[PDB]
Amino acid sequence: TLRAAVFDLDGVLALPAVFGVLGRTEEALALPRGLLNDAFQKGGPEGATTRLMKGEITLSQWIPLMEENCRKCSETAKVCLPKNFSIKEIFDKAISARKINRPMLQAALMLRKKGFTTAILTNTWLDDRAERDGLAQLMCELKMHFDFLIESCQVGMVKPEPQIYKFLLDTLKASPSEVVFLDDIGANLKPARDLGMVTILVQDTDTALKELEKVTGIQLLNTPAPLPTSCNPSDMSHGYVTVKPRVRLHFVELGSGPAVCLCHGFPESWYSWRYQIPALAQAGYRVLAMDMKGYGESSAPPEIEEYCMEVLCKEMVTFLDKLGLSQAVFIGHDWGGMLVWYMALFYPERVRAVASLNTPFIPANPNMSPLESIKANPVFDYQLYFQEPGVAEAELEQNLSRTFKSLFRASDESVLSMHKVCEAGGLFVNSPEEPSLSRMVTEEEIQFYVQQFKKSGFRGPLNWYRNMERNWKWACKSLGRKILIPALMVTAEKDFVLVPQMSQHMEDWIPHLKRGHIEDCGHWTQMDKPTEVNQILIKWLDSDAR
Amino acid sequence: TLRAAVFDLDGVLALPAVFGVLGRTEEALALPRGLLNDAFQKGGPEGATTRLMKGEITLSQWIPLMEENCRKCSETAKVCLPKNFSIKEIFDKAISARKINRPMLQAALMLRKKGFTTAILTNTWLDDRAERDGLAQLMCELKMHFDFLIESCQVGMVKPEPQIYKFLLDTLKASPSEVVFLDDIGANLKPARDLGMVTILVQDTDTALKELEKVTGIQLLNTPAPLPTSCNPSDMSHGYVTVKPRVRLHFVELGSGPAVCLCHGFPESWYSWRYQIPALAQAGYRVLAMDMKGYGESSAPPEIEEYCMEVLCKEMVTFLDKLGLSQAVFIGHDWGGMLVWYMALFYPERVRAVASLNTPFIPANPNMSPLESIKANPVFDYQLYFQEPGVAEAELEQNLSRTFKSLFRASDESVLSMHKVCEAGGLFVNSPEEPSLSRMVTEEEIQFYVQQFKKSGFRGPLNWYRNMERNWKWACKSLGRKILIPALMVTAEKDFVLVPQMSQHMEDWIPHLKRGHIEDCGHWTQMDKPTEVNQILIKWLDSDAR
Ligand SMILES: Cc1ccc(CNCCc2ccccc2F)s1
Ligand SMILES: Cc1ccc(CNCCc2ccccc2F)s1
Ligand SMILES: [Mg+2]
Ligand SMILES: [Mg+2]
Repeated sequence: TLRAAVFDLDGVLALPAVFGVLGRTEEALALPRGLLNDAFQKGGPEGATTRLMKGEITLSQWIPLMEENCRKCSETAKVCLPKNFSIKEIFDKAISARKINRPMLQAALMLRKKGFTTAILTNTWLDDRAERDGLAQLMCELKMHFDFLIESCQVGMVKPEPQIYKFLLDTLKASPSEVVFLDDIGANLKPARDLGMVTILVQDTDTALKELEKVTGIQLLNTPAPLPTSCNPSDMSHGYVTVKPRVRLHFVELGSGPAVCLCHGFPESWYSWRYQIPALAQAGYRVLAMDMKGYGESSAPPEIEEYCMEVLCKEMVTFLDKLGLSQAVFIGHDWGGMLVWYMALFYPERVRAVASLNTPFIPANPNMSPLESIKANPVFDYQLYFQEPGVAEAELEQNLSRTFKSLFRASDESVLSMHKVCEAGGLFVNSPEEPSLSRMVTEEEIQFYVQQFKKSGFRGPLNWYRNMERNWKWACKSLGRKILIPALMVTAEKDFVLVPQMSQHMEDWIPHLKRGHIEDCGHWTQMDKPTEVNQILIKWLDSDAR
Repeated sequence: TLRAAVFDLDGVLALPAVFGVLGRTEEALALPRGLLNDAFQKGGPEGATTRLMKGEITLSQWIPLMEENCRKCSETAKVCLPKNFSIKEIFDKAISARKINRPMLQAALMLRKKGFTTAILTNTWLDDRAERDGLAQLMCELKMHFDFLIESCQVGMVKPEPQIYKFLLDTLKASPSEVVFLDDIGANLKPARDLGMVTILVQDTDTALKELEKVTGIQLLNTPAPLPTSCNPSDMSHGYVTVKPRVRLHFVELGSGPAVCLCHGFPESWYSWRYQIPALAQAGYRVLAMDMKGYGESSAPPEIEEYCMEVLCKEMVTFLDKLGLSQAVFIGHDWGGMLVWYMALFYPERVRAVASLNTPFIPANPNMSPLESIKANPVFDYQLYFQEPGVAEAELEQNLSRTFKSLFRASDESVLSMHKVCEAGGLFVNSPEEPSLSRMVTEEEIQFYVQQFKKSGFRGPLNWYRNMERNWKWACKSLGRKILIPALMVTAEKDFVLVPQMSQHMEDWIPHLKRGHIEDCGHWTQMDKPTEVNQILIKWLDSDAR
């Protein structure tokens, strides 16, 4: 019967609360108990503070009024205020101290997932202090997870005035008995209770979730660790750059700070990075997630040599040039992995740092043809199957759903050995018509990939595999070099195609190479173990790229 | 007969040269004259330095070889090297010292403009030092202005080997007698002379330009001050963000650093900022140049209230949210001006700094209807003409060329008084069918605007003017506030619609307001006086926004 949940910000979705800094300051400075909270509330409905919350005056205009109020409250209680006593100081500090109460955010998230309409209703202020960006950042992180954010200072009303709750109900398109409202201030709860909303007085977070759990009938506490935030494609900024007459590259862009270019693998998409994109933005980076040449909304010219590494790389450089980026951090996976290593070797001036998931760097052997090298590894047999224009295209395009459902599987789920693929006659010859859905992917996510691959199919993606000789020759040019810019190699324990041991010699070529390793992780690193990927990439970025 | 010009980088397009740091170091440290230049050249065709220039080894790999060479050269001349003597030190310093020789760049630019194919041919290195971004930045700024950049370390050949000149000719698709080649090193000139190219030994820049001027027959020296770099639309990164179901915003994006959002006026385009975009990027900013709601590739819903300021502003905020930007600097002109002031007043947490060209901030008068206010100013008569849906649309759409040719004119060029526009019956009733081209705009530039306005015409742009009452009511909500974030107001001396004196009271609302003023500058600020605009905006950004 409950269908909507409404959260306050201070004391509920962010801790510690700013009222708490009034009280602790008093204590810390041994002033009359309550003195600062009296100054804060001075005048009530017609006092400075209400005008703030209603958006009549800015924070900075308020600061000297609160001064005046403290001066008067201390006069009447016959006490002095300390040398250098500063309300700007006290508030700057309070506001940077408050962080997101992670378990309250997680509960809000869970209820939204099961169908609730969620809202933040907060008494707040127009923030124009030199340090405002601090709060701008917090609000940004919170608001994306809610259906509505209602700000006292934007709508010109405040809790506990009754009109804001009517405005609230009217925003939810919900009747008061379909709504739970959590607040840490009981006076603000009263008018929600009068209209007959379920209310929760939030003292400690866990009790409130226990009450919230009871009353909604959904598990909220002790719930397993959730996934990272994923991307909704149609919420993204989509950018497009023509790097040369017949080729434009598409990317999705989120965040500010050092530019970080994500390069997906075969046969994938920018969306392969859907778990990393919000996390790395949040972590203070400008993420550009590409569709690599051949995929999605990027161009897919037909000719094979359009997909040799030399041409691919020159193109990524041109992409930086037209975006006006002198460098970026390049992070790749699978084929996008091989490319970033090559970007490091031929264009180190353009690469802030380089990282690869799964794909090791392995110099070309000048004494052995690349085709020999490939025949030397039973697990690469699929690549010889990929060579004949048309053959693999026909298999892979035949049933896109089945294709992505068969490839994107976790290590304990596979339906396709890479074994004697040529002999068998195809990559799917002995796998089902209608495979089950992997635990890694929802049905909607498979369908996005399917839709992307309707644009150009598999000729462009397959062409990446069809320049063995050209790439070998070009790579041979780099045999005298070492990679000496910052570099990270993440091995995936259960990738049976790019096995971790294939990376074992890499320190000969990259002496200060850094490492991560992910256990129980198959070939589709980013969606198999998103949390562990995010942690390893941010830690490395913050240490080596920042 | 000469059709191509080819420039070296070190000693020609960038000064001072890095060979000069070899010699001056020697002097500064009182070592044997030439000693460092001998170590540098040690081994010749098969020495460390050639392998660098050929791209066999990276800069960082070379550094300790050059060490070894200096050690050996000093041994043979029976002298010691100083305590802390450092080749990394010496080179880091050389490389940051070299800047673009502005007059050589300008000459290259001029020859490209008159039709030459231009190239940089340089002996250079794969740069992997911690400080490489320095050179990446220089190369970026230079290469955009040339048809080809040919790097010894990418093609695996070096001056003076004869094969690089053949590669050069083959890149230009030009015969040697159609080519002038400038170099500061005579040995490198020799093989160009053998093939019969015109060659210029560059010692001091001015003599070389004098020779270059003579031989090409084009003025290059003492030429008037050129325009800033403009944008080629199809070279830009184009981004798109859906801020709500029926509305997506288009912008062009260039550069990295603090995000700077440019908001054009009526009836304009992102392209109104074409002179500011490369300049501010170069100046170290992330420029986002919008098409504002109603224009170009942004959406243009029909309903008037879609263009009230409150809705426009909420939308710009949503644009930040979906891009993951907690703040941006907002810089507006004309209507984009009014908007940024309102962004400052209702969303100061999202605005790093605010600047307006021409548009003053003028609080709403709560005691006077906005229509009264408009009738009170003869020069705003055109705005009453704008009120009736359909009327102004029909005039403005009738002949787009004539429309933009009639509006975009410099102060000494006008063909349209704003005078009694309603009485006259239209904005163009007494101006020509086919106006001349303004000195401010080429024919191609008028045509871009024309093409943009074919998408949605003038209903959306005109609607901005059709919310006088709604904007007044909303603005009245902000009457108690002041703007206390950093703020710049640029007045245009000869803007006869937004006259400078209209800005005279602004310090009452914005006490720390900063100012610029541009003389002899009409309403179309950005294209009338691009250089002076760029200088005022960067100086203000570097001081107040950085
Ligand atoms: C540079 C590189 C060489 C080889 C690489 C691995 N490609 C595997 C793609 C793939 C293909 C088919 C099934 C699963 C699957 F994962 S990357
Ligand atoms: C907030 C604002 C109110 C008025 C403004 C001026 N608009 C002028 C546009 C324009 C229109 C017609 C001709 C020239 C011309 F420049 S901005
Ligand atoms: Mg509270
Ligand atoms: Mg030189």
